[PDB]
Amino acid sequence: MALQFTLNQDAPASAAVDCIVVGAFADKTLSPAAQALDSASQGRLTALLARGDVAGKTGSTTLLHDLPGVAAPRVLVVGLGDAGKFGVAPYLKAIGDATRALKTGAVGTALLTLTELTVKARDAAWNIRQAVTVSDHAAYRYTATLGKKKVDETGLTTLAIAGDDARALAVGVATAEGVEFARELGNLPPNYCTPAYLADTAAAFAGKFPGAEAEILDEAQMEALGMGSLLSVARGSANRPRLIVLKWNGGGDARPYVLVGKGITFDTGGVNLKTQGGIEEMKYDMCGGATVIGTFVATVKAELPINLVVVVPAVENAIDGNAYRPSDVITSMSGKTIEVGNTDAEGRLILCDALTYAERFNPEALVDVATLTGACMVALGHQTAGLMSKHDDLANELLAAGEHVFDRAWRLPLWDEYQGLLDSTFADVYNIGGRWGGAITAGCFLSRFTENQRWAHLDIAGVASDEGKRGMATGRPVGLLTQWLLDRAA
Amino acid sequence: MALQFTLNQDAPASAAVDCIVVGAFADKTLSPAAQALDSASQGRLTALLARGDVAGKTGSTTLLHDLPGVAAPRVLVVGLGDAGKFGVAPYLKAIGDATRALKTGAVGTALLTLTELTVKARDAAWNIRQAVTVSDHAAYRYTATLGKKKVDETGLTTLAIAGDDARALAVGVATAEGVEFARELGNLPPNYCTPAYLADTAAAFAGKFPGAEAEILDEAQMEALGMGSLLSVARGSANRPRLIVLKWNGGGDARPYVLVGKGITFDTGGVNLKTQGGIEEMKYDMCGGATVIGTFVATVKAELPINLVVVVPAVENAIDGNAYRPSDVITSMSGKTIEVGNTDAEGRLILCDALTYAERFNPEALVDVATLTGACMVALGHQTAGLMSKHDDLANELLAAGEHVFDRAWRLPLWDEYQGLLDSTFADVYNIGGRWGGAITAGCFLSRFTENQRWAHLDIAGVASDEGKRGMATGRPVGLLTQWLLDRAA
Amino acid sequence: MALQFTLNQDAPASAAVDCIVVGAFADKTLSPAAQALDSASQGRLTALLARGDVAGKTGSTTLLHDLPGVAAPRVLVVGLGDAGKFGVAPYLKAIGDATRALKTGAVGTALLTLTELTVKARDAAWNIRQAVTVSDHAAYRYTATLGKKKVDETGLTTLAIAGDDARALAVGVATAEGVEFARELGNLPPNYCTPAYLADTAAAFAGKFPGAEAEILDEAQMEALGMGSLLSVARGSANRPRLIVLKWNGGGDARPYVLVGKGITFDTGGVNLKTQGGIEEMKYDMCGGATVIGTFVATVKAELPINLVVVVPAVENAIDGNAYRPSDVITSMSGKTIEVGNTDAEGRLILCDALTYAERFNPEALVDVATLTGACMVALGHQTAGLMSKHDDLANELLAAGEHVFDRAWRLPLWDEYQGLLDSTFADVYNIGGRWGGAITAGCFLSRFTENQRWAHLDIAGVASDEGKRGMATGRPVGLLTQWLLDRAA
Amino acid sequence: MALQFTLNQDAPASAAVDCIVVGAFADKTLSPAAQALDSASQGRLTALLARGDVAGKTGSTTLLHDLPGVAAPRVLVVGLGDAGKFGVAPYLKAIGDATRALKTGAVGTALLTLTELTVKARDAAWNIRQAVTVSDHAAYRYTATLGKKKVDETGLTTLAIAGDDARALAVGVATAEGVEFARELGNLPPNYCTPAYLADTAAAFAGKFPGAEAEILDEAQMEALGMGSLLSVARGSANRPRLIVLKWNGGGDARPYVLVGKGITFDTGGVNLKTQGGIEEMKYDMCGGATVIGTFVATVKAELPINLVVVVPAVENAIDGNAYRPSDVITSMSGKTIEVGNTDAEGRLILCDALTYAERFNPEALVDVATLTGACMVALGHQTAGLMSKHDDLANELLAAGEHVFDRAWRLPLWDEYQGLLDSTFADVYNIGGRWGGAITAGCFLSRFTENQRWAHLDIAGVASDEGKRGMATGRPVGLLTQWLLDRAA
Ligand SMILES: [Ca+2]
Ligand SMILES: [Zn+2]
Ligand SMILES: [Zn+2]
Ligand SMILES: [Zn+2]
Ligand SMILES: [Zn+2]
Ligand SMILES: [Zn+2]
Ligand SMILES: [Zn+2]
Ligand SMILES: [Zn+2]
Ligand SMILES: [Zn+2]
Repeated sequence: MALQFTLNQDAPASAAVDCIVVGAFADKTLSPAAQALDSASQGRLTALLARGDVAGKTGSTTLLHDLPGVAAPRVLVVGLGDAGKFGVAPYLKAIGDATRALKTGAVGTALLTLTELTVKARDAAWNIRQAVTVSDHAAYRYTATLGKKKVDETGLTTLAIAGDDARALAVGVATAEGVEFARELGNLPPNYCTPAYLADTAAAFAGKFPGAEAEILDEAQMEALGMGSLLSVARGSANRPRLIVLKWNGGGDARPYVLVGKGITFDTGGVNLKTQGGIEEMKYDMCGGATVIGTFVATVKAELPINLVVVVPAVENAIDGNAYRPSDVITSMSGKTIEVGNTDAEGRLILCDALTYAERFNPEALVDVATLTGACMVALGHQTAGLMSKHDDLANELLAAGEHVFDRAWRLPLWDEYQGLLDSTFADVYNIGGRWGGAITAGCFLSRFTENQRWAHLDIAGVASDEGKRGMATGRPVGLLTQWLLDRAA
Repeated sequence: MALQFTLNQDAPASAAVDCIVVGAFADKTLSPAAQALDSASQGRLTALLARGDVAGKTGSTTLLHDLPGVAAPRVLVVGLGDAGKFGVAPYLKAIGDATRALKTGAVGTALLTLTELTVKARDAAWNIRQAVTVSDHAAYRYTATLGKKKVDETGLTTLAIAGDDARALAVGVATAEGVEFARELGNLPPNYCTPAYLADTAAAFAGKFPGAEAEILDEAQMEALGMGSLLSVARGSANRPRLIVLKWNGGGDARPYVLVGKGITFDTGGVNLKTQGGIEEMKYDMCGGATVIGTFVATVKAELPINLVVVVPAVENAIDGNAYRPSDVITSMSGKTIEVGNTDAEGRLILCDALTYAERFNPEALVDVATLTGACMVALGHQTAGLMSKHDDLANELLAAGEHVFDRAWRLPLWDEYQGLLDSTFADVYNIGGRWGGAITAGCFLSRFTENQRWAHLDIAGVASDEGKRGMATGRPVGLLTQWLLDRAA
Repeated sequence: MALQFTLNQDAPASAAVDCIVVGAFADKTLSPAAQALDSASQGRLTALLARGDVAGKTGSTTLLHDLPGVAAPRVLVVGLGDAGKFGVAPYLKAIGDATRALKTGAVGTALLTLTELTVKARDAAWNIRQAVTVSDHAAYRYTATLGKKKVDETGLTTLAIAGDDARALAVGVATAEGVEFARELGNLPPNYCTPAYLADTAAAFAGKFPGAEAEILDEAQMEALGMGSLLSVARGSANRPRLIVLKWNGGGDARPYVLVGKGITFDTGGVNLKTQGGIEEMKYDMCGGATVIGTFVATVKAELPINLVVVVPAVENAIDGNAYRPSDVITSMSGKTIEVGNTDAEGRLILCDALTYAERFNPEALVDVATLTGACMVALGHQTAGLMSKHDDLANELLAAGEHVFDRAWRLPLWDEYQGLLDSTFADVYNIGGRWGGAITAGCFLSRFTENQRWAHLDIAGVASDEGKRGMATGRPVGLLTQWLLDRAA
Repeated sequence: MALQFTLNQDAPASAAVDCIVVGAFADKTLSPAAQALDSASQGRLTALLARGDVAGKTGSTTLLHDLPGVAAPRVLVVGLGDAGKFGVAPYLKAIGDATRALKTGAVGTALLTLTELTVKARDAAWNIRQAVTVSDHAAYRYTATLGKKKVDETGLTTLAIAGDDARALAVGVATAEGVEFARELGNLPPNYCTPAYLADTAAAFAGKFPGAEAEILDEAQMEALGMGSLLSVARGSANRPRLIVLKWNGGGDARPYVLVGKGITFDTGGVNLKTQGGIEEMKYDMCGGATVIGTFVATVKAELPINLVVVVPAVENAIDGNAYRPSDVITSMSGKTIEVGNTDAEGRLILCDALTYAERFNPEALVDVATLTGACMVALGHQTAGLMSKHDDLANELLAAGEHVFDRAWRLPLWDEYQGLLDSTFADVYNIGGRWGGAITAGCFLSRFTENQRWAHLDIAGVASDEGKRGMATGRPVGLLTQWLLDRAA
């Protein structure tokens, strides 16, 4: 992991760490712990606020050396913005600002005092869990496939969190591990993160934890199950597919929560080749997979007293002399025939089969997570995931979770009047809907396969990764899904 | 108006009209009026139902000639689908079917008995209102700019509506007149429907009704008001702009409802010329204007007890040697400067000045209606309007209205984390937000100008007209808007 | 005219000119005049044929200096190909070869003996006519808008044509003057060849010849005639339009032949701007006009005994703040309204009013000539003009003409089952028919306006000019057209 | 100017300013002034260096508060990189870093000691000049067309520069004023920076300085001079063109240096409209003009002993119903006719007339500066200007200048075997050379007009501005140009 975390009950002026992180608002008001430091230093902070050397606005950090009265030789004061605007987002931002300021340089250990602040509509435990997740996220560094490049080794390695809720720290660490796991898999280049590598990785995790389990299916096994839709998409690739099935037995004999994630390890588009631009971003097209796996890792580490099953169709969509074609009609596991209007709308073609397969687990709730559509990105941007369901209660449960940890989704409708967009002359249903309403129509396609299920669909195409060669997997929506499971476990 | 309407309370078998319109369900059960006719004819309908000659599935009709016992020489039986699934949609589809079946041919007068059928969660008044709007909508024929083309003379002219609520009929007739007005304006070629013409049509209507009032501004007048954003869009075109302001004073003393409709009479895209297809559909880019004007017409003819102001900026966005250019920084009426990233995002540039304008009226609710974004089409389809607001109560008022009359909208978020996409180095604000979230950031742009207002935004790009050379303006969202105002008048 | 012509009946060996032009075939056999020269030189040609110095294959020439016995200091021997395969094409290619070989250099005067060669299915008159047109065509040099560029002064100025039909020479010379006129007009940059200039050039020619007459209309005059389709195209451009009407009264009392030529002097595409390449070739979009004017010139100079009217709508199709826009509905002269699906299908919109106009002349045959469609190029290539008509007899008259002079056309059907592609909801007719059949539906469009007429349409888009920055106007189809009129005068 | 400058010779520890700026290297060694401060503070810096709190790697800074012994309450230590690798680039990056670090916040006055550091192959004068230009460059904030947007008030206003060459400071300050002028002009939106405005700004500057002179020509005047190429570009736009001619007579009797800057104030591409992206960056297409004007400002304020003439054709290239069209043949001032292959290759068409114009001044060197070609960007990047000339000595003068001040250029060949690419059938010259060699053939085009001249061409398309909505005009190549003129004044 990027950082290690402890809890800490010291007086801020006595803490034996390389640096104390405190806060100041835009009107120059000091966070409580900042006040303790101001006292110990006999008004040195107030003197610097007065002089305008310590800024309180959003994004400001100021690093001060050897305040008198303070055991730690450093104090970082982070701006918290306008006090009357303080809440969830300023708090998360403030915490990320602190870590980004300490990421490189002389500070190995710091004390995060910001957890003491009231965040409206949130408790002390939440303040701790978010301290861990946000600061761990901000310290992430990818190195798996550097060869000769040396990276910087200095800076923050351990963060002491002001507080004493051990359980909250533990759930925050477990979450951060899930997040990191998902971002590593997302980030790995497609020639390393193949379907085989993803299944092995997930299995080697399962196998270290008493009560976690993995079952990996291969193409022969999937053929025997009738997963013909999934197999059409996979056929072109020299990298052969896997069905990754992960179980956590924390809920005794209760029915399980079932997550189904799209694990297209790379998407060329197939014969409908991606020629418009951004084909390089397509290692992120397994983030639904990475993300439900990350959630499994968090759930298992936090020992959540629930039953969780995670299903990930791990498939590569390659162009090839034996690749499926547009206008092909393929037989899904459910027996429905699908007409492939476009081979690059193949996520839903591996998901439909996994969702059918998941019926065997008798899900309490069934939620698929997928980088499905450019349409959703047009609809909601990188900011927010698309959510679709025919069950209001489930939809609201997932919305509430996203809102709670600020990893937001927004519902889109599955109105009947959208359904005829998927009409076909040659098969039961057409896999695409036309120029308009594509996020919704992909959802409608999925829903053909989930009629007897309490089901929801997260389109995560915008939230899962950033654009450009410097962009990374964000780890979203591991935040939302882990919180959803915490809610189910409470 | 394409049809005449009357209420009619005659017994079905005695009605003296050219055709009686009755219903049958997919399971062979007959509407009450169908029964009366069956019984008057001593089981002829039941006989034709058995043999299979009268279908009751959705979208089917049967024209029967000279049933013994029935004064009307014809009976039209409309299929109602599974009695199980009856409700809003099947009801409306049936009215439309009935009119389509009679539109051309021997029938002039017909009695519509279908209003008798119970629609779950809708009253008798709604059955009547909807019977008039859907019939009239289906009867529409465009003729304004045909020349030598002989058009079809036969068919439905008068529809008697079974029932006995004269206020319901009057309101339906008022709404349908509004819808028709909006559709005629949207349908007219842009060489006829210039900004000047759109201003005259509306003023002329306003001048015929006591309590209604019109004021038309020209460019000198808008110059004097400082509407520099609006005038920048307008500059390149030979068809000079107008500001159309309509007032209805049916609410005495009360703060008014204010509708602001986008009246781009044609959109070349300007210097950012539309080169990628669809340019020929930009005669519908004034449908924002067409439909708030329609709603005005409906409010006036229905004599609703409210104050209603309707502001329509009317501008043609033309490419020319004096066209505003991308990277220009234009001064809006509010004094905010706008960097023009793209001349084709010009709707919002005429609305933002109209919105500032509209503030003079101290509105109870401020609602803009615009064919704003391709993004909203990708998001919501032709099916559903995009709705945006910072006031939940106002948003819910509009959603419930559209939902009542099946002229639907869906909310999209206006969260802060989207605002940054509108940053500018050379002006207060950039007029476009980049590739993703296009409908939202357009909504965000508008919000810069309505911060003090109880305001909502309706992106009507998908909903306002149909694609291709035979698609016409829909009249949407006059239905939503008028039902919204009816709720305020209740 | 680039060359001077005379008939010449001198014996080859005595002709006092700078070069005698003779033929040899691929099998070494000599043209009759070649023989005379061989014999005058006591077997020098035969000696140079044996050694292989005189090739007789297609496209080869040999310049020989000072053959004993021959008054002319030079002999040019042109290759004629296999005597087996001799005919129209090899004959013409040989004349062209001879001129190309002499175009630059020491030769001023030459005797062309090649006219002696028998061309299967062609008379001696055709050999002579063709010797003048092909030579002159090959001699053309464009100079009008060069400035500082020094041009090459040496080379052929005068061609003596072996033979003794003075009417044949006079007709060839007349045709070549017409061809040259058409090529100069087509070649001129569109800033020089505006509609105004094209009108003046033609009027000026008409005014020099008794029995010839010109009338030029301006926009007020066309306004008054109701040519609202034509004027809609014209509106956007600063170079104001003209209607050029030329009359030749060589047929006394008879109904006239009427040619209608498309005179688009430049085509930006208008609001439907040409963005996809080739815009720089739209100076050739008046070649319809150039070539009917050429044919006029030929008819007059040849003094053909027929009445000939030539109508040229002259319009620049410009993009501007007052340009007609797509979806406009414009009123044509015939009273039919036209929906403008695309401003770049504007040729037919100027022709359709010119065609209605032309009805006043009560024509014997009404033929339009236009660079109408890319579709026709895809259909027929640069090689061959598209021909369309509802009158077989007229179609055959034009095919036979083009076939006689190797200026070829090919018929395309105008069947009814194509007419539906031009439907419109907002007007009597839509101006474009969609993706397929583009040349046909353009032909169909025009036919709406010529129903009472013995009419044909010639799409000359491929045939009228050559691609790329050194390709020029061909002069085609002046050859076809003039031969057609010669047949009517016979 | 964004900052005030003074020389300052105070001992570092006694300087009464808000912040002293010192350097440390990646290996922990301290700049001389850093040492003085360390020593005044009895080893505080050395202590903070050991603990790792003061980084010396490239791009790092550290703000230290109230070091005992130092009058200034703050010390900023700037990282200098490996002492091994120190030189031009690390020196400049360090000055920029220092200003960026102080731009916003509590510091108003600071002493820049960094000028003390030896830069291999550069004198003390260059250290000072560069300290002023890089600091001022980094301090720039654009504000001209902000409206309601509140901007950040705190931060650096005055920079004291350690050292004692007042001529060096004065020249730096002069250059920075020129750079700023050029950047303001480039940055201004094209609706403010019209050709008229650009002419007034320059004339107004010229009129404030004795020995400086401005003359502005309008279209009638350019008409009279026969600048028909320039005026063809200009025709379509409502913003009428200007010829700006600035003279500085600091060299008495001598032949002048003449700079010709391309002043396209916006470029739509014209009829060859920019449809393929980037159109919004064409406000930078007058940077050729902006930067020769900047250089003028620098030459005048620095009072260089040379004659300097600066000619700027100022033209907006607009699409309109009177826009020149592709295939037009236009008559240049030199009398050469030009075939317009593409209206978007219009820069060279305004320069070629300005160049002919410029011949009146009998120049010692004639240098054009233009944002000419995308080709040059493909060739050289944003990093480096394309340089072209037929005179090696002049080329070397400019390369050495750019190399001295790190405002770099690179030569591209103007060989004859490239000239043929500009052939034309309809004019003396074609204005574009096809797909390859685009920067070279543009250079070749210009050369047709400067054959009698000691002339060079600088393609500044990559170098003049930064990409995207927050990229600004760089000011480049004012640095190169001014250093070039300094070398001529030496
Ligand atoms: Ca104009
Ligand atoms: Zn795909
Ligand atoms: Zn995919
Ligand atoms: Zn637009
Ligand atoms: Zn618009
Ligand atoms: Zn065209
Ligand atoms: Zn044309
Ligand atoms: Zn250009
Ligand atoms: Zn340019």
